[PDB]
Amino acid sequence: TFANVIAVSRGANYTTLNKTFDIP
Amino acid sequence: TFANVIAVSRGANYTTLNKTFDIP
Ligand SMILES: *[C@@H]1O[C@H](CO)[C@@H](O)[C@H](O)[C@H]1NC(C)=O
Ligand SMILES: *[C@@H]1O[C@H](CO)[C@@H](O)[C@H](O)[C@H]1NC(C)=O
Repeated sequence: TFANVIAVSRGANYTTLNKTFDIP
Repeated sequence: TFANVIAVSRGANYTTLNKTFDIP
């Protein structure tokens, strides 16, 4: 959800979805 | 002031002003 995750830059080895987030 | 607070998402039970912040 929004206000459950934080919007950041990348880091060491994040996991790619090859999608877009459902969070509006 | 700007650079005195942090712009975030919500959290558990923040306080509503029903106004807008004076911070430009
Ligand atoms: C995501 O897309 C990239 C680019 O095509 C691909 O190399 C990678 O394997 C994909 N990863 C997953 C988990 O689908
Ligand atoms: C803020 O506005 C909401 C929506 O009208 C209202 O339910 C709430 O009581 C108000 N809170 C304060 C502190 O004015």
